[PDB]
Amino acid sequence: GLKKMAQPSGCVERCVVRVCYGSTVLNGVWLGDTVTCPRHVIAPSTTVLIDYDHAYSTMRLHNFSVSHNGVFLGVVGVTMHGSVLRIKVSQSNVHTPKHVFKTLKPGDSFNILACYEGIASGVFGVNLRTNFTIKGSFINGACGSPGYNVRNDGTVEFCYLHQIELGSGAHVGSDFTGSVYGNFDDQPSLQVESANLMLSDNVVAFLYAALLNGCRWWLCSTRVNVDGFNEWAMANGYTSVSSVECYSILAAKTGVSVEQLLASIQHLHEGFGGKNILGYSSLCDEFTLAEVVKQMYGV
Amino acid sequence: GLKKMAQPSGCVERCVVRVCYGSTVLNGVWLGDTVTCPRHVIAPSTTVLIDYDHAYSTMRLHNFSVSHNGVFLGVVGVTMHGSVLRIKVSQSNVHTPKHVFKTLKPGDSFNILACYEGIASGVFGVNLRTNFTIKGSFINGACGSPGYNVRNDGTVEFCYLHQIELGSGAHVGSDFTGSVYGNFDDQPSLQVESANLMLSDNVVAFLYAALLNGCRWWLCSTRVNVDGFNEWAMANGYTSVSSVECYSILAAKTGVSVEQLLASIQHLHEGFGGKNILGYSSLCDEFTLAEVVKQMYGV
Repeated sequence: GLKKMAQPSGCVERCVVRVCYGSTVLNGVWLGDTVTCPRHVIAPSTTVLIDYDHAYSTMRLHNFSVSHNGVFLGVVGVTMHGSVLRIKVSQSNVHTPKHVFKTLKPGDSFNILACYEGIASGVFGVNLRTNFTIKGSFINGACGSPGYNVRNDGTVEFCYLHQIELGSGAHVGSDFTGSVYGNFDDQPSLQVESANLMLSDNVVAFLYAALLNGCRWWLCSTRVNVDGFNEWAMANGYTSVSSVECYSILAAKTGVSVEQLLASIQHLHEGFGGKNILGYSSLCDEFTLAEVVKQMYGV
Repeated sequence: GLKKMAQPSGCVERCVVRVCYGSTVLNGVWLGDTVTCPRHVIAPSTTVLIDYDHAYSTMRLHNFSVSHNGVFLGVVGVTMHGSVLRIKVSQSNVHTPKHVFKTLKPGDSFNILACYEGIASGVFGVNLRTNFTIKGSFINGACGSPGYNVRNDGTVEFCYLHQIELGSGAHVGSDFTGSVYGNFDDQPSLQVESANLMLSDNVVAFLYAALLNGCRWWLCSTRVNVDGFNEWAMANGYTSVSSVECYSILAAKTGVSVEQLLASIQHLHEGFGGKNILGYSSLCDEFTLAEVVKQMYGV
């Protein structure tokens, strides 16, 4: 059985703080003696385009309020890096987990801790889509909500800070270096993301999951090679498939080659009409290979 | 935007323990000086039916091993209550959150912290279905994984301890008093759950979410009142609708009455052919009213 789940949030909850500048309130991430937050916190209230360079040049440190669970931290310095601020504070977070920073690539799964006024309210797993947006759930004040992964050694990978919701409802964030994923503008605008592709690697992972639940009515007997599929993928709204050698685990447990699943993707590209696969009426690119392996085997 | 989320898990992570008796390992929840865990931990290794009363009478405290984060706790006494043990340990959990114990009813949403060897690995929201089972994702060792809700005042409601997976893959748990949801037996058996009913309260919330996102191709101008809908629901695999006024905030914002959505459910009960509602191709009962209002308005 396949369920989208998040990794536990306790160690990240202990890093979320409330960052306020003037009347503007959002979330920051407190690691060591640095709070990273979206630079939107220093935006003037206006309907015109925001000049962040000018806002930064006119920034006053005393207008900041940074607090963790009601207790205020003293701000020592602030620098701007891309779309984020690094706020130096006089107190290091004693609960800072063993961590790294990691930039996501499309198809990567990670966890969002949705926060408001510095307090986590929900946690959920997401996938970074090919247009570099995620399908999250955020309302006003969620800016700065962190995204993370936890490695097997317990190292927390900090990979996302929520920035904006697009007119389509899709969500845009930055990494901890300040780069906005997909280079969207980190302010109100009419920008429209390009259309998503189906993440073929994940469709392949999903079909392997159905094979392990005895769901194989859709199993094609033919195989297509990667080059053939990738040519078909470009013409039909799918990404290229990365490699065959990753899925040996499920190839050796089914025992179906990925080329058989690639052929099956071509046959199942239109509707199932009207059957289902693991309850889905169309192909699902929600789950990665790592997720499927962890959920069926714990490895 | 609707995303199934879990409430943050950190306060519950600090209560999860590894409980071992002999070779059998599962999870427990340490509150104050008490660990609650499924009684399966004292089950003898055998294929024939387990006599828990006999296993309890032959129990020796020194066969227990209880640890939090690998730190072992001393077992002082044990009592059996239905399908759980209450293990008294020789020190109190300093991180015990303000809490209560609450028995769930069908239709209630709650959060699962999926744990293995006393260590949380995933967190997800679920609904208790009408057949008293949940659709989780668990592999071997998840027994004792806790279910919880966090009230607005921050009180944790402990409501579920994972017990068994039925042959169908459906998941069965107990409350913290030891009563198994749905009266299932807490040992391997051929038992089968009753048919799952569509949770009508959640479907109405879902349709309101669709309307608030501008998806209304499906909206019926017919009205069916609660009594008539509940009759129809008996004949069509749906629960009764519990009330109408609960939705008034959504009824006001959309201009659409609950009775219109009830008629819409009767219209959409077969299928959408082949349109979608918020991406779903059949009626969705995954989201409660409370979830929809919280995720769209913060209330």
